[PDB]
Amino acid sequence: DLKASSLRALKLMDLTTLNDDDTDEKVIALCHQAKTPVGNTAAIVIYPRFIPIARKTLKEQGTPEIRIATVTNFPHGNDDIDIALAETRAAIAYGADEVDVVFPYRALMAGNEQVGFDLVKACKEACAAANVLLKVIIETGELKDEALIRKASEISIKAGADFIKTSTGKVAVNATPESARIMMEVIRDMGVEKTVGFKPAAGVRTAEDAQKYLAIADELFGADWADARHYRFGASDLLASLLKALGH
Repeated sequence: DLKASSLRALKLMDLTTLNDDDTDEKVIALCHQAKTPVGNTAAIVIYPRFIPIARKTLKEQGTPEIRIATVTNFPHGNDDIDIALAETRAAIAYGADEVDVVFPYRALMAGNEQVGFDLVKACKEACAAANVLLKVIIETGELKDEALIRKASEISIKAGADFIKTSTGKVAVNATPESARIMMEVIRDMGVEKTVGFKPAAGVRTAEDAQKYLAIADELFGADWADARHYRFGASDLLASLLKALGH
């Protein structure tokens, strides 16, 4: 089953490079990696400044259907909506297909439930007006407590998140199977599985990991639920493991 799981995970991957030393050449190489011998990843994830050259690279290699995702309010998740919205508008103008925005998780931990709602909603409004999907990163490894993880997921969903995403990859603790279960249970309990996807990020490293995460989705929503609109692997390291499991 591991081989079948690995191809499924590959076709759901948000193949990521988000490094301080990123260059145009590193992003072009990433676009080439996204076109694998066994099929294409769902998307790439890059800083907003690399969207235009990534678009041309994906087009010229014959994979314009690989989506371009990016990050905003990132990685800090500050509570300044004007800044988060301006970055989101810039990402749209660069050409993003998808924006992964960081939820203001420290403000929620400090007792501000409203700002996360208002921030997600403002960014969702800009994205939806551009036919851009909005993922919300809640930073589970900083929230830590299950109740806060549920609360942040719930606020994000009510404010219009198209995906909820565990982590930035820029803190020590990122996706865990337990954090994934909690957030997917929020999707389940709210009844929003048709409109809200799930994205574990930065914690999924091996083909075995990816199978475990997809098993949670299959168990909660049925094996047909986890398609590209409802599940992605945010990963900068996993692709080589999945290709190894597939004999490539």
